[PDB]
Amino acid sequence: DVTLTLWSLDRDIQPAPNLIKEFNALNNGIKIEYRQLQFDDVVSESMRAYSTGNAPDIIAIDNPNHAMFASRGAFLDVTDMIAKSDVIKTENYFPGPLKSVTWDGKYFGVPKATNTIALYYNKDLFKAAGLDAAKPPQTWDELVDAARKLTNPAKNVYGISFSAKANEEGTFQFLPWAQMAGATYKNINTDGAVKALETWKTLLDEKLASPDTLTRSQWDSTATFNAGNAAMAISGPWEIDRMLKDAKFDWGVTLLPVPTPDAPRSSAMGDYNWAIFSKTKHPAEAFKAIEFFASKDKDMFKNFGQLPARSDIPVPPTGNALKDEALKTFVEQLKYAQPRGPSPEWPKISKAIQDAIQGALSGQMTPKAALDQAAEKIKLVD
Repeated sequence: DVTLTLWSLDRDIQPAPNLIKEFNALNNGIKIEYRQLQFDDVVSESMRAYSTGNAPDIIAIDNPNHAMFASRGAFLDVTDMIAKSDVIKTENYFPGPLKSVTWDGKYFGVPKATNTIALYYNKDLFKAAGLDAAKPPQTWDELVDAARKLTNPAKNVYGISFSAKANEEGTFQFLPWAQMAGATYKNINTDGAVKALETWKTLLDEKLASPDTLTRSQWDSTATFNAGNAAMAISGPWEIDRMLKDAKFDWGVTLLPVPTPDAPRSSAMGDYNWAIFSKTKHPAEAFKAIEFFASKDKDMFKNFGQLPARSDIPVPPTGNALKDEALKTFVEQLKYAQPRGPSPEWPKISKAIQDAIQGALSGQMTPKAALDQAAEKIKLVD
């Protein structure tokens, strides 16, 4: 057999290792060996590996990181293999995910999935507080007010859970708030972005969210929602299948609340892209594996609760009411998602934002000073 290696952060029950097992069972002359990475290590491990001459054949890379690798020659130009493919067609893909694999008018990968974040809420805790579980918060003021009402330390409940972690997750979580208030990563110190960061400060200062928000992943924050220890959660569709299994309460999911009544909805475009490293000894076999993965996209939501990056295969209902309501909401929020970059310098942009978030939330800098500093750094690097 030709043996390929594939690196991804996907957990044992998430798509990649399971797709690999299905592929390997074909006995088609190709086998794939999987290595699970941690979110925080995907970029560092894989660029080091490429630089030292032992990158894997295939990686699932976070979409904002794609341009760094593509621009540095780390990824194989798959333009001609895509053109020849019947399985993979560029017209199948949403424009944002497709653009994220492009560099210099060439394709350097194939989107794996797409996502964004939305607001989960525990309807039983809403009801118990005297709130209307059919009318979740629509505005930031409503969200914060609900979070206050739902914060009940005597019952071990925070009003809300989210992530402000000093990694790409914190940036991914903050950008929607800044963007809804009229900012972008290119202009992250507008008065609206300051208001967004002041609002985060309110959530932490008033103990509406755990202090661990500063250091905890989206996944680990949402585990507290699933356990009934946070009444609301801001997270992605990757939570759905686990939430269905673990959350022992009625819940819903709605669009991210907006800063003023009828202000624009906005969020960041999430999820990963398949890529082949440029010095693979097996470009055809690696591309065949990616074709196989793409061929299974139609079953991604029902099997894993993740969303394809594709307009050709609108996701059908599963038949589970909670899951299908989640689908409707994430499909709607996705319409407002904006790409991070493309930028080969995305990590430096993101680090600037992460540091602003931490500086403001710890009280070391005012939100204004924190974001002014970030904007100055970004102006240089971007």
